Amino acid sequence: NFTQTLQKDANASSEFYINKLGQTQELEDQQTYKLLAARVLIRENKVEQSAALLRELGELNDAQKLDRALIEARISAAKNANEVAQNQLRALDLNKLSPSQKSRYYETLAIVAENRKDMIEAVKARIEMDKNLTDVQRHQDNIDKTWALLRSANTGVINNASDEGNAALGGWLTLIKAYNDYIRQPVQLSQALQSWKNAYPNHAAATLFPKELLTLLNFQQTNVSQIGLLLPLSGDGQILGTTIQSGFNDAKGNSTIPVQVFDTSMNSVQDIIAQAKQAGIKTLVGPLLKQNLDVILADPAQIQGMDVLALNATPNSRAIPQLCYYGLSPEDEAESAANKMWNDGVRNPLVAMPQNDLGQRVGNAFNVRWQQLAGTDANIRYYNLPADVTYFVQENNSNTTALYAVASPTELAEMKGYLTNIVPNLAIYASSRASASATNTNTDFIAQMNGVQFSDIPFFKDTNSPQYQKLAKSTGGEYQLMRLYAMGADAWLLINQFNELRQVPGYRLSGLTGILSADTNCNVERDMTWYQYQDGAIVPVAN
Ligand SMILES: [Cl-]
Ligand SMILES: [Cl-]
Repeated sequence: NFTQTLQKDANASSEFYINKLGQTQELEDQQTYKLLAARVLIRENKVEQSAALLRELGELNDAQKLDRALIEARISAAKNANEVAQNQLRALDLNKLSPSQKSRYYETLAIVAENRKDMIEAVKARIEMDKNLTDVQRHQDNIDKTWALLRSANTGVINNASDEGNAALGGWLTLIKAYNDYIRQPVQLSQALQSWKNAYPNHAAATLFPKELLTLLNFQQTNVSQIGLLLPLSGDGQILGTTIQSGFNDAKGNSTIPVQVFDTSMNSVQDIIAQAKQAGIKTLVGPLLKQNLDVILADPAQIQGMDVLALNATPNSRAIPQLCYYGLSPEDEAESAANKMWNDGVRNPLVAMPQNDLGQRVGNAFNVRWQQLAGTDANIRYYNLPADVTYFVQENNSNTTALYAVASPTELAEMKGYLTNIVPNLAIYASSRASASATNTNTDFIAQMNGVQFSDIPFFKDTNSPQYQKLAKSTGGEYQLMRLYAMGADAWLLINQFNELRQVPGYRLSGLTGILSADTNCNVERDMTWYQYQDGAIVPVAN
C-alpha cells in the first residue's frame, strides 16, 4: 500500500515528486505524489503553487483527505489566516496522525503562534513537535527554532513565567532566564549553562544544545600575555603600518603586555609565524595586506593554537578556529547601508556598484543583509560611467525608493547632477569613499552633494577635540590615514576582548571605527555612523 508514504517524512524535492506523476499510472498514487509535492512546495516557499496543486486533487481516500487537511492548515498559517488555521487543525482527530504528521501538525501550530507574536505558546507547540521528530537534523532545527523564539520574547514576561506543570517548558524557561540574567557576565553565564545541563539531564536541549549556546558553555576569559604585531613598516605601505601602529600604541597606553613587532615588508609571513611560535607568542594582530592574509588562509594550520586578529578580509576569508577578520572593508559600509535604508523606510533600494570585482563583492554584501531584513533581493546594477545610473533610477523609481552608490567624490557629484532633473527628491546613500577633506573644501561639491547622507567612522563627530586636532594636523588632513589610526586603536580594544567577541553572540563594542560586532565567520561587522550633507555642513544623523 503506497498511500502509507504520506505518514512518513518527505525528504525529496518538489521537482522529484511532480516528475513521478507521469511515471505513475495508478490514479490513487498520483494523488499521493501531488500531496507529497504540495507539502514540500511550502518548505520551498511556493505556497500559491502548493495551494494550486491541491485544487487539482480529485477523488481522495480517507488517508489522503487527512494529509490534505494538514497542508490546508499549513497554507493558511503561511497566508496569515490564523483563525482559519486553528479551526482547521482542531477538526482533525489528533490520534489518527503519525509521528511525522503530528510534527507537521504542531509546526503549523507553532507558525500560527509566531504569527500572533505569542512566543511562549510557540515554544509549547515545538515541545510537542520535538517529541514526534526522529531525524537528528530535524531535532536540531527545532531546538534552535525554540531558542530563537525564547530569545525574542519579552524579558519581563520570561522572568514572570510559570512552567505550567510542563517539565520541558521549565527547563527552557530556566535556560532563557539564565541567558537574559547573565549574558553581560559571560563568565557567570558559562557556569550557569554547565549547571543547567546537570539540572535537566533528560531535557531535549541537554542532548542537543542550541548552536548559539555551544560557544558559551565552555567560555574562557581573555588574558593576553604578549602580542605579535604584523604590519608593513617599510617600503610600500609603510605609511599604512606606521599609522596603524600609532593608534595601537596610544590605545596600548601604560599596558605591561610586551608587543613584539614584526615588519612584514622585511620578512615573509611564513617565517614570522615561525618566529612568533618559537617565541612563545600565542596572540597576533595582523597582517594587513590581503596578500599576506592569504598566506595564513593558504595553510591555516600555521596559526594552530594562536589567536589572530587579522587587519583585513579577503574573498578567501572563511571560518578558521581562532581567526578573526577586522578590516575597513567597503562590504561592511554596504551592510550598514542596508540597515540604515531599511530603518528609514526604504523598500525599493537601488544599488549602483562599479563594474569590477570589488563592485560585485560589495553589492553581494548589501544584497545578503537586505535579504535578511526584507526577504528579497535588492536591485543591484553595475555601471561603466556615472551617467548609466540616470537610466537605472528613472526606470525603477517605485515607492519608498532610495539609491546606494559606491564611487569617488567627483563621480557622485556627477550622479546627483544627472539625477536632479530625473528624480529631484531622490534619497541618496553613499559610503565613506564619498567624504574626503580634499573635496569637502568646495562649495560646488558640497552644494551638488547637499541632501546626500553617507557612512563614516564615529571618530569624525567631534572635530573640536584635542585628539582630533592633534591627529588631524599630524596626518596632513588626509581622512584615509585618520581611519587607519582609529583602526589601530580599535585593534587593541578587539584583541583584549577576542574571546568575548568570538564566543559571545551579539557582543558589541564601542570603538573609534564604529560599533564592532562579529558574524558567524568572526568577520568584524561595523555599525557605521551616518552623516548627511545639509547645505554647507556635515551633520551626524544616526549612531
Ligand atoms: Cl515532511
Ligand atoms: Cl601586512
